[PDB]
Amino acid sequence: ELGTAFFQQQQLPAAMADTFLEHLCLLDIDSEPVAARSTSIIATIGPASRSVERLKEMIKAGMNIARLNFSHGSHEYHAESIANVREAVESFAGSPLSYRPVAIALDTKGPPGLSEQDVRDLRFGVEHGVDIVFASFVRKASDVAAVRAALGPEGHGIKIISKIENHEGVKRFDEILEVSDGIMVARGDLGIEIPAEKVFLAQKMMIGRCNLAGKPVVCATQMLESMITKPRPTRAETSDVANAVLDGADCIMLSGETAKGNFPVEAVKMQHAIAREAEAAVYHRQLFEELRRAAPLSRDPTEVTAIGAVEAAFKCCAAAIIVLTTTGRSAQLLSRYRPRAAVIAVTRSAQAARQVHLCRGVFPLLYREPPEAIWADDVDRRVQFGIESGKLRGFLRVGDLVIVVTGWRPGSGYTNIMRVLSIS
Amino acid sequence: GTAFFQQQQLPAAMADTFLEHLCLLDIDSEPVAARSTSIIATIGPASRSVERLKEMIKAGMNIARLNFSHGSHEYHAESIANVREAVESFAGSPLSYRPVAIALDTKGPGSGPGLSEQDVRDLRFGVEHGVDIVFASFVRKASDVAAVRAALGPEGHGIKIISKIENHEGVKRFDEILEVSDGIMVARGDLGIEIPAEKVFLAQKMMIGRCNLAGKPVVCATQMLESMITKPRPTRAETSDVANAVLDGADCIMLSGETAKGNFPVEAVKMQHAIAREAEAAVYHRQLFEELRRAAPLSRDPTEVTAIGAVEAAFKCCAAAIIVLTTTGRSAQLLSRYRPRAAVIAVTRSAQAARQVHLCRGVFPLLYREPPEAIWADDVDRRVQFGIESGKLRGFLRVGDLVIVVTGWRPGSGYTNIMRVLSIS
Amino acid sequence: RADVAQLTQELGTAFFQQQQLPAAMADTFLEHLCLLDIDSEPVAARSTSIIATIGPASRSVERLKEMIKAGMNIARLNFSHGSHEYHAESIANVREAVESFAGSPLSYRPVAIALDTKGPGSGPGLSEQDVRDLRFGVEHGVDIVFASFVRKASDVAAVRAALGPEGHGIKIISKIENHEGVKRFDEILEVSDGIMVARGDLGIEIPAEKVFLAQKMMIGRCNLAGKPVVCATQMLESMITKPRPTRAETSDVANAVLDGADCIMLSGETAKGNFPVEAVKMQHAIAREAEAAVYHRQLFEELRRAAPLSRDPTEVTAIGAVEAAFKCCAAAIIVLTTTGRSAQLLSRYRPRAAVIAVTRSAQAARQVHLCRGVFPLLYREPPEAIWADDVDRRVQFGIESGKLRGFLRVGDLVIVVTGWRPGSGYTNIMRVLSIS
Amino acid sequence: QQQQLPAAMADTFLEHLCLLDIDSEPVAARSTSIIATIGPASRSVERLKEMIKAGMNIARLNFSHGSHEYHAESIANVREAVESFAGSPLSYRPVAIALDTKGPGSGGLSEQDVRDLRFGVEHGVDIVFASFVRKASDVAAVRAALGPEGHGIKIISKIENHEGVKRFDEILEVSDGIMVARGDLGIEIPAEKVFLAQKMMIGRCNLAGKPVVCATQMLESMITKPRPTRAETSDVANAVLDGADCIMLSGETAKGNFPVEAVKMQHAIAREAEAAVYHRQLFEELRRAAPLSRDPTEVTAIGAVEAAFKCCAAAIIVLTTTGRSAQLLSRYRPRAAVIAVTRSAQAARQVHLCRGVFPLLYREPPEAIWADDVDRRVQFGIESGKLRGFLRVGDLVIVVTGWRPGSGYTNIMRVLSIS
Ligand SMILES: O=C(O)CCNS(=O)(=O)c1cc2c(c(O)c1O)C(=O)c1ccccc1C2=O
Ligand SMILES: O=C(O)CCNS(=O)(=O)c1cc2c(c(O)c1O)C(=O)c1ccccc1C2=O
Ligand SMILES: O=C(O)CCNS(=O)(=O)c1cc2c(c(O)c1O)C(=O)c1ccccc1C2=O
Ligand SMILES: O=P(O)(O)OC[C@H]1O[C@](O)(COP(=O)(O)O)[C@@H](O)[C@@H]1O
Ligand SMILES: O=P(O)(O)OC[C@H]1O[C@](O)(COP(=O)(O)O)[C@@H](O)[C@@H]1O
Ligand SMILES: O=P(O)(O)OC[C@H]1O[C@](O)(COP(=O)(O)O)[C@@H](O)[C@@H]1O
Ligand SMILES: O=P(O)(O)OC[C@H]1O[C@](O)(COP(=O)(O)O)[C@@H](O)[C@@H]1O
Ligand SMILES: O=C([O-])C(=O)[O-]
Ligand SMILES: O=C([O-])C(=O)[O-]
Ligand SMILES: O=C([O-])C(=O)[O-]
Ligand SMILES: O=C([O-])C(=O)[O-]
Ligand SMILES: [K+]
Ligand SMILES: [K+]
Ligand SMILES: [K+]
Ligand SMILES: [K+]
Ligand SMILES: [Mg+2]
Ligand SMILES: [Mg+2]
Ligand SMILES: [Mg+2]
Ligand SMILES: [Mg+2]
Repeated sequence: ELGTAFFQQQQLPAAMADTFLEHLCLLDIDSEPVAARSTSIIATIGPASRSVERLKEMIKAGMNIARLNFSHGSHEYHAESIANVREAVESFAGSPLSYRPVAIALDTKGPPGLSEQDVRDLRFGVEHGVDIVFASFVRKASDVAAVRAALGPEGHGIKIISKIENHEGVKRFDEILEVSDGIMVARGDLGIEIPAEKVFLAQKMMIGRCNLAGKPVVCATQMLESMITKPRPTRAETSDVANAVLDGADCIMLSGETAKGNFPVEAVKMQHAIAREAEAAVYHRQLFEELRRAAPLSRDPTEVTAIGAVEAAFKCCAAAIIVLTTTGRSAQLLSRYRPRAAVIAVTRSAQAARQVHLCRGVFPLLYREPPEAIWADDVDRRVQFGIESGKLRGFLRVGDLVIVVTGWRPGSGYTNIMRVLSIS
Repeated sequence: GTAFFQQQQLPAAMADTFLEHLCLLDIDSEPVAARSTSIIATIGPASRSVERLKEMIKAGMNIARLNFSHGSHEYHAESIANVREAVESFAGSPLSYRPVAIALDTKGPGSGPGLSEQDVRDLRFGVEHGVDIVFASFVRKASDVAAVRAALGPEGHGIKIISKIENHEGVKRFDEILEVSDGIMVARGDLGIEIPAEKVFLAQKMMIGRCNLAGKPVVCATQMLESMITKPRPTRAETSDVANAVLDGADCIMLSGETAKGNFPVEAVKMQHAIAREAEAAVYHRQLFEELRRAAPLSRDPTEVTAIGAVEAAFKCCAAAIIVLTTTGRSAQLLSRYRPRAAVIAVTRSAQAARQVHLCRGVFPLLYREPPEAIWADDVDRRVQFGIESGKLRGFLRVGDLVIVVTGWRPGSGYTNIMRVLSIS
Repeated sequence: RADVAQLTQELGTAFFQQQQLPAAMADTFLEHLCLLDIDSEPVAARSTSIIATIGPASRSVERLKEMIKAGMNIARLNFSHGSHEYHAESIANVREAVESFAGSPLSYRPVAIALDTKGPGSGPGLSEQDVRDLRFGVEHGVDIVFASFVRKASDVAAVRAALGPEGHGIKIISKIENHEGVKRFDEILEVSDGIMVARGDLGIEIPAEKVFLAQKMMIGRCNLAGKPVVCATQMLESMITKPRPTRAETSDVANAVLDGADCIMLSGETAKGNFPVEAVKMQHAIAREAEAAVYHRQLFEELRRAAPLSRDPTEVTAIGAVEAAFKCCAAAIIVLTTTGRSAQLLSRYRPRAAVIAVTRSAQAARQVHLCRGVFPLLYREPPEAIWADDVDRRVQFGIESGKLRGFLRVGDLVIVVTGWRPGSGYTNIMRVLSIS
Repeated sequence: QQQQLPAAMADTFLEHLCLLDIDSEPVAARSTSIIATIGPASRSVERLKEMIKAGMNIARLNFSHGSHEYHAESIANVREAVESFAGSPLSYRPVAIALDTKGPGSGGLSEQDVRDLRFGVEHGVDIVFASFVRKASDVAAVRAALGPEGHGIKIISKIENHEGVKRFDEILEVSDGIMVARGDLGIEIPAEKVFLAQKMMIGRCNLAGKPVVCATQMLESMITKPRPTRAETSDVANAVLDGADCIMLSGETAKGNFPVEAVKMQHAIAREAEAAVYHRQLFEELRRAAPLSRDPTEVTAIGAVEAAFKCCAAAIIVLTTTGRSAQLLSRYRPRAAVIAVTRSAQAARQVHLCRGVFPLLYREPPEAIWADDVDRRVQFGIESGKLRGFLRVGDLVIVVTGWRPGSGYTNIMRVLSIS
């Protein structure tokens, strides 16, 4: 069977509670997290975190997305930081147990509309193959359309994460989210534009609306601020990280902590440690019930398969949901239901593998084998690749149950199958 | 379309509370889904003619009950032959053929402590004549079920045992009886004489709730449409009783004197069909599905895991049906236990499984008669297509509908593990 | 366990095994059903009123005394049959049987008198026979009118006009008997005092298999509105000739109570049947079992969630009193009322505690039988010089009568609902009292 | 539209979060008490007057620092600042005095703690924040050191290590309340686990109906900066959303450059966070988990809170001798302010430990007839309520009183229309 020890770990006694109050009362500091950390860490790359050797330590510590702030530096400076990130990432390609995709995100300087510097920085992003744009001071839907147009003929696959930094962006949130790939709660400017005591309301509202929409949301700025000069964070800082994860954030971010601080690697390690504890403390029973109740009926087979797979994973405490995805969409639709099971996304697209770090609980595996002539064999090889990588990484063991999500024919947009396998 | 959301009590289905769900029930909201609660009709002088049996099958009879408290082995053998003749008269059109189970209802222990010698002989008769189900009278403890199982011998291992709870001891030892039984019958006739009449509804509701929690079939029986033995229309209490048995969660409803000896056997079957269909649409699935999931324990069985995923998927897209391939009926039973609003169309080659799955609410059995294709994946597809073609002919499905298809990874029973979202073309 | 552990130690495990209390503590409706126990005996007084139709089999004073002791709370006179002279004699016999118990005020049981109209027939509105029967009702001091075939709001206005200026106090319960009445339900309920789900005609006017939907919908809407709802016709039909009912009949009575009906009715079962007293006894027995089986945890939660916010102090006091009664497993809620309204507002929240309504109005004492769980006590003493002392005497009358009738025991907690000044409409106080 | 009422009406917690509005202004009085540590930066009578106006409800004296003479002078300055507002009885704000012990250090009750606890009794302190409580016998030792004269002093056990967290239930059982002392807890257990201990202890205290304080580094950067970090405002808001009855300032008020601004910031955040509480789920869960009871004060409290929610009552006015009737109302977390009218100056100060309890110290002449005396204490609550902005003409209030004088007899709830 599973054993009594299994049910004492990852806050499983608190998970079985009948009320949110009882769930809190059952949280246990001795109940150790077992699942892989699912909230991605975005680290801003700057003077303190630029070297290839330092970047290798940040990747090992848990950095999933490298942020380049175009409010500072230059094209030449950021291109060198990007090259160093890619060199550090590819230094682990020799071993399957250490290689991890790392997304590259460009954060714009900001604005009467799209600034000349933003047009040129967005063009630099397309030319350097960036995965994501964190668009500063998005105030309305037309600001997103301008960023989308500036991404030109080659950059339509780049994700646009609109940064909400002022009163107008909060008030026009629904129209901005509708046309964006996701949102960043940019608390630095938000805390100066609106009263500081109201930022938590904007953060919780935007995270809840993004969770309802199934779109990624980033919590940002001053999460571990004191760690710019101190080796350990304050009590308010660790609670801020934990509460951003409990709020429903897909990603958490470090700015000055990694760009200029004295402890960049330790700041990444601290966010990794807290996120893992907070993810186990999520009250999935109410969260899943409310996400299902609020999500409308759907005739899209990817959406229908995703909810069935997440329900199946909860039923058997599945060690993972393995999904085949080319664009990342099938993995994103699983992630929106917040399964406790890790979502292992097997893809041939290097860009999709980097971009899916935006979605909580998605573990990308880039697959490079040549295509099989028999499509069903190519699918089976990718599914077994997900299982063998899962075994190698500690996600899975023989005897475990996994949920497998595929489609009936090749090409993006046909996901319609959920299977229960049993690991051999 | 807007019309879709006005039918089958869908406005009441979207309510946030059970009280508001009741307030939104609409007598003009017509039922669309096929009737999912099976009807058991007791065979007798009123329902023994082969031609009358054909009318009862068309009216909705799913299970024919043989009451061994009346008549000899020669009488029951003739009843079996007549039922089979009426059932097989429709086998020439495989897309519309309806299997009908045959249940043997034992005489019982009488004044004895356990299995009577007449019951031993009747049970052996049942095995020799290939009955599908045994309704075991006056089950008081787990050893009564073991005795019935032993009397069926090695040749009757596939026969379902439905324990009839008819007295105080059976109600008190319910948990141990349900554990070893395939299902239960709330036998209200004797129960209403053995315990105070005003307490029977508590025993009925409790046993139906516990069977629903266990995922095992439960039958509500006796005097449901009693006045229809002599009158063409039932009383207001009788229609209410049928509707409330379905709302309680009964998998099956039964007719005794109404079909065995009365003057309106076909009309009694038609009345139970009409009421059950209305009551099934009035079920508050939002609370029911939530509570069945919450109470059901975690499972490592792939059939169980696939079943809950398929039911969740069916609710998400308002699937017209869940088509499942099954050898023993188990994969269909595990879908049924989650009470989907979507019809569970079970395709099987086992004639016995097709008859027995009528015990599970919402399971529509289709008996597949074609010999196996050389390529197993093609044989599976042909059976799924047979489910689709039968569903289109019977009115379950139309082009454009979404259906959930439940299959397994290898031949043989026990390997269901796949759920697939399919658009009907 | 922790939510009931201290009270289980104080009241004992036997207390928590009775009146379906294990099923009452369940966290889901499914678990509540699984925990229903035929060995869990009902303890509370029967709260769903029984309406018995008075006719040839139940007319004599001696027979009526047996029916009052068996549990009849409302006597129905069907003006579709008999005559003015016949029904006046039945009414006099009912009053004689009722007043035979008036010698002991601390046990006297009021019985309401209801007139059921013949109806409009093939006409579009109020018939001439109904005008005469309604005038008879006012002249004979009837408490309630069961108005046949109500199809729209103007039908109830016509009944109200026919009762004249002297019948303003008479309750109008509109009978819903056809498709139009069901479709125009909301406008009818708005102007009526309550509703009767008259299933006999309803089962002929709409498909028989749809009556349960109309019954459950109308009971739910009346529960939401806080207005009385009666379930009627063929509930124990076979008992017209047999001494025991069918399994569908007991189920029907139990399910009408579980649906939320305030009253249940007997027609031919008491008017002409061989076993009128046994039919009343059977409805009494089933209703007590079914009331205990109600899942109060979900019901109370849903009644609060659906009921809008209120600035009426009687309404605010009523929900606070019902919440307080549930918190301590109160034996009873004693309320002082002039019109019955404060008791009706307590009843709408469906407390498990009996609502003992102390009133000086003989008519209000009879009419409150329409509201589930209201036990009327007619106070006959002249007013004390100091109003606060008069209030206290009335509360003590409720306590002493409660102890004498078996509702209250020493050590019990009772909730007492009173107002801040004399006259109807000023209830605003809730008190927790320990019985000594 | 105000006080996050659109988010309050939501059918799910997720929809409640989606409906939170930065333009929906808080209207209710700030419910979560602020504990400020008094030290070099906040000692003067003039500075203490500004801290009282900014919202300080409890003055903490940390006996790990200073001396008996130093802390006695701080206490005298607190009392002088508090009494400077006594000339207007309808607006006077009581302020509690809390002694935080040095602790056991090496190893039961230290000899320094015995002397400091004696000092506390002699100086009439209201509360003891007992450091490093790891078992029930630590609480008994503190209680014994307070002697027969300190029977009325509240003991709030500070949970600062692994043992205190593991033996939480036995500690809470014998304590008046708890302090989640995150400074030591954050080095005694892994820093990334403190939030689990905080949320668990707050939840268990809420279930028990006993006060819980969130403490340490809440607005840390404000020791040198005029504005806090984004993590610090979030931390204050989340402690209130977690269910904390009190929030605390240590170095921020004891030695920092912006003590008054730190108090103002905690006041501003707490008020916003209290309106963002999802009362629909919270009341339902507290009401479901609170055990059945035959105690009339407990029965009246749930009836009164239910009644207040039904009519959107502006306040629940309660008469209390010890603070207990107000504490039992507070445990159900009403949105309505609990205005507690008491003659006990000590109970008025101590009741700041319970969220949403606004103490009014009654100093009007006694009425000859007890029923009239009760009525004038109720009218005093109404007049103070109107002057402070809690109540207006036309509002509905719930009034909670007892049937006889003396503590322990609360059994009446009344619905009253203002003016
Ligand atoms: O708004 C602010 O002032 C805070 C910005 N927070 S940050 O995005 O993490 C940030 C980014 C950067 C730096 C920071 O110290 C810093 O803190 C640099 O010194 C720097 C120097 C030269 C080239 C590039 C960088 C650079 O990219
Ligand atoms: O027709 C219907 O659907 C209603 C019948 N159900 S009843 O209202 O209870 C009912 C009422 C009555 C009778 C009934 O047999 C009867 O059954 C009488 O014989 C009778 C005889 C003489 C005077 C008066 C009555 C009299 O009032
Ligand atoms: O970090 C800790 O270990 C706790 C310190 N946080 S505190 O309790 O608020 C605190 C308290 C005090 C001081 C602080 O600077 C301080 O910060 C003093 O300078 C001081 C000087 C002279 C007499 C008394 C005090 C005095 O009481
Ligand atoms: O998430 P996406 O981008 O829609 O991709 C999902 C697709 O992946 C598959 O599972 C496998 O497709 P490929 O063989 O083309 O990679 C498809 O059946 C399904 O449509
Ligand atoms: O419900 P059961 O009895 O377990 O049968 C389900 C079985 O039916 C199938 O779908 C088809 O099997 P067969 O081809 O042997 O009929 C299997 O893959 C699966 O194991
Ligand atoms: O339920 P009703 O009709 O409003 O009557 C309640 C009234 O009864 C009382 O309790 C007593 O009033 P009386 O003294 O006039 O009988 C009033 O204080 C209260 O307003
Ligand atoms: O909250 P506590 O300490 O029990 O005090 C409540 C007490 O206060 C009162 O309302 C007023 O009593 P006093 O007149 O003695 O102040 C009592 O009736 C009640 O018992
Ligand atoms: O731009 C940002 O990241 C901010 O303002 O927090
Ligand atoms: O045997 C039966 O069916 C009964 O007693 O109801
Ligand atoms: O009128 C009635 O009572 C009926 O039709 O049921
Ligand atoms: O003593 C304290 O307050 C601490 O350690 O946080
Ligand atoms: K920027
Ligand atoms: K039999
Ligand atoms: K009539
Ligand atoms: K200290
Ligand atoms: Mg910014
Ligand atoms: Mg029998
Ligand atoms: Mg009629
Ligand atoms: Mg400490």
